[PDB]
Amino acid sequence: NLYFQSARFALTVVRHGETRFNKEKIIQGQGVDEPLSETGFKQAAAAGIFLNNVKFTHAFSSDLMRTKQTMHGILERSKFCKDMTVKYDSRLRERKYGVVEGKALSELRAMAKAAREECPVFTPPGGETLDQVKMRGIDFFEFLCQLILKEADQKNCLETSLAEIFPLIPGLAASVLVVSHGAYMRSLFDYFLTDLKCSLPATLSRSELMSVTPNTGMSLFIINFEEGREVKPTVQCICMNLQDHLN
Repeated sequence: NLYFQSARFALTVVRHGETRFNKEKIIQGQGVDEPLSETGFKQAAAAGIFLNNVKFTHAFSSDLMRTKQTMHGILERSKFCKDMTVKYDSRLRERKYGVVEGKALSELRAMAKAAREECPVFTPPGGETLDQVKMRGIDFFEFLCQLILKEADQKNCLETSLAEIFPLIPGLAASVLVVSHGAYMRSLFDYFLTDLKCSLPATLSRSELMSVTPNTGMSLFIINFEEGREVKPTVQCICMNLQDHLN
């Protein structure tokens, strides 16, 4: 195992913009790869303007259209990151809903009720469990942490640009932008809170974190590693589900 010096990096996580199915409350996991609606494109543009002076260092997106288009909407309006290479990662994809993909939410709830279970725990045929989704979050996050530590090893500005628009000892090694999906995000955020014991702002309830993700809702975390080998990070949640770009 590799020895690293102390390190800190920022992680901004943004849900994709609205699609036709989001508007109509139709389940959308890994079914139809539906693009943004015109409202979704507007939200992505607004988010891009909100973030235009942020100096991101890395960009990752789910390999679904709705997230790819949102990432595009954001980067095309960036002062510094227009030309940034986006990495597309299937680990960031939405929870699978199997045979209820493309059905009304009410059909999933009825199926749950019939199974003597409750949503979101209930998993339909062909769908993923909450723990399976979280495991994809853990996998991606560990991947990201190793990536950043190794890059820092192989080699104010980032923090100041974040502090401009977000409620904020080693200078930030990186500022990562991730565009993903509501259920996946909720499970990742649950990993950060329940498992990594992340700190929460005074304005953020535990209930917010576990249910609730608006289209283009933004969350910022600072990830902190002490020096050493195989170090468990600590996490500070700066904001969650920010929608200041939408009013």
